[PDB]
Amino acid sequence: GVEIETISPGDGRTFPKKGQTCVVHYTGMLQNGKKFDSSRDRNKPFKFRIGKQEVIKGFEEGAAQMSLGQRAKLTCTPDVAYGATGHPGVIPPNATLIFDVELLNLE
Repeated sequence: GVEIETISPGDGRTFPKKGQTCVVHYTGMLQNGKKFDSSRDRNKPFKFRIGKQEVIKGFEEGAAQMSLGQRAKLTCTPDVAYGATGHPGVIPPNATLIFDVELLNLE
């Protein structure tokens, strides 16, 4: 389950498609918890493509549901990111995930 809560500005029309490499300034957040990940810190804005299952399932569906210049607000369920396993030391099992996502892409 991906729930988009959009900070408006941008275009609203340029949607990501297959075979397109897109550029995202992400910033993670734990529900009732601190930060755990940020692309703003390294300033390397995480170039990745669509449809190769490189990212987790919750981040993948919210990427296509944005457009150029926009700023969404993800809410990833535990069963789509890590909630059974949990990433060791970084993500606990049965975790609900929040992401500050900006789509400033190409292609």
